[PDB]
Amino acid sequence: KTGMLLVMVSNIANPFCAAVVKGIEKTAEKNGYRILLCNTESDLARSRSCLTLLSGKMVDGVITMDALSELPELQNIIGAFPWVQCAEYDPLSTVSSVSIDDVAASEYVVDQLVKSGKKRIALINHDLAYQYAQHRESGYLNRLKFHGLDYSRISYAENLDYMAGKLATFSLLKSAVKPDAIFAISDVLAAGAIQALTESGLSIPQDVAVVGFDGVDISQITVPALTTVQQPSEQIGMKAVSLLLEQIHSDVHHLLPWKFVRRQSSE
Amino acid sequence: KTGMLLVMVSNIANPFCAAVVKGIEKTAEKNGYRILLCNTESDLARSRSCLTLLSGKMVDGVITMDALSELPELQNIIGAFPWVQCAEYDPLSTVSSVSIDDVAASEYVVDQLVKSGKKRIALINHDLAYQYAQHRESGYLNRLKFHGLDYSRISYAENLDYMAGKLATFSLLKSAVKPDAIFAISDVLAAGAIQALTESGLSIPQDVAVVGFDGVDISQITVPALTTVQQPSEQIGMKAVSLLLEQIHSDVLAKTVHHLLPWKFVRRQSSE
Ligand SMILES: [Cl-]
Repeated sequence: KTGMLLVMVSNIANPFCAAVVKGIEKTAEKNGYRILLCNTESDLARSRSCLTLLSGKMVDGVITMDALSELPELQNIIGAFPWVQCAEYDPLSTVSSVSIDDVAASEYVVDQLVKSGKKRIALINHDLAYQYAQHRESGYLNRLKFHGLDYSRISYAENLDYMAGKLATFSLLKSAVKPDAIFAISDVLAAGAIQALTESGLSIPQDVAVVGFDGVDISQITVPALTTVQQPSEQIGMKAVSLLLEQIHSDVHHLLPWKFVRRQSSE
Repeated sequence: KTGMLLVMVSNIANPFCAAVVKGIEKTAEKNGYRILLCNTESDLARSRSCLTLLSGKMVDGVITMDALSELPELQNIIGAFPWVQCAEYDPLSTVSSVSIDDVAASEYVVDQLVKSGKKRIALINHDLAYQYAQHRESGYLNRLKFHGLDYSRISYAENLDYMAGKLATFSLLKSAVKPDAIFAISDVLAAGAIQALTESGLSIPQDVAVVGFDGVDISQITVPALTTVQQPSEQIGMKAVSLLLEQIHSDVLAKTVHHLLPWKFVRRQSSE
């Protein structure tokens, strides 16, 4: 009845979010909706504020990209109002969602690194409030144990910006035992790694391979170009709206396929 | 008790917007406000729609980063509601604004390229509905004529992304006379110019210099690092809120003001 949807975004400065929002705006407008965004950064104080649009009767449905951490409380506020969780969701909950299989993806990256002769794979992680951070860290650890590797180092980036990945990398290079590959949970973090490696005069991938995650345009801009896990980000957004519309017209955790895109930073 | 403010964003995928939003949020949230965004992209139907929040009393004021020419189309909806324009500059407009001086920055860009010996400077422009894109184009064309340069050329990126930059660049290289320098209206487009230039085997700056605009992180990621016009992007958003708060505040009758914040030409390897 209002012709408006609310989108809670985790980080508008994350280019993954921007590509997912583009897909959401496309499907919403194809279906006669317009979209309002809240840059929540999974801060329930901002969420509580923007959700007054439900009770204010200003929107017909909600899509969230907020951290798993926040989802139980969001459920208390949102209740049965149309809702889809997008990229970030709770697989134990009854709320409809769409994402990829993060665990499968990070396991495949580690397997490819191992198959290529790398043994000392470090992870650059971000905020464990997010289930996708949790999953990618489990997939990583899963395959280190499997292949029987004994190096394991995870560096937690504070911000999702290149400088965070860069300093994470210098941090990893400080040890006696240095990685021979760095898997970053985002392409922005990985571009920062590539820059630290380069200023350190390490060849990529001959000294240290780098693999990122998401397949956003930065992965094509970096030298060397960045091997990454490409999400179908735009379609994630489109499918979130399609699932939402189904609740709006009434009265599943959907997984879309990812692709490993092999580039020079790993080959 | 906590209010909300509406931001009408010109392109949520433009890292300059994200930087202005960041400053908006910092100032707003110290003053008891949270922020709602609309990715309006100077689409009038989108703008009209998100502006029902003002009428509906869900937000206390609007900061717009849309094309300047949208202002008169919305004046009837906004009336006396608190209203501030970012990144467009018209001192005859009655809507208070905060931005840089685009004409002075772009002429300065051209003067620096000409000082360094460049004589065929091209422009990658994007969406001319924005007055800043018009001013950067005039500033570029007038300053070439001012230096008596014979070469002029402009190629228009359809989207704001690196591929659009790269395509604009291939188009400028496909010509009788090639540029010896490329000035882009955003660092995003310039990163694509650097990519096409490199894949074409041109040396930067030796064969073709590149200059961008805005001073966003991509400009520190490209190889060579990207000479650019650095905007104080966060300060633009914080100031926009400050101006919006004078309007909201009961004890001041706010007047029109058009703040110009300083830009800086930041020299990197892509031009030096
Ligand atoms: Cl950027």
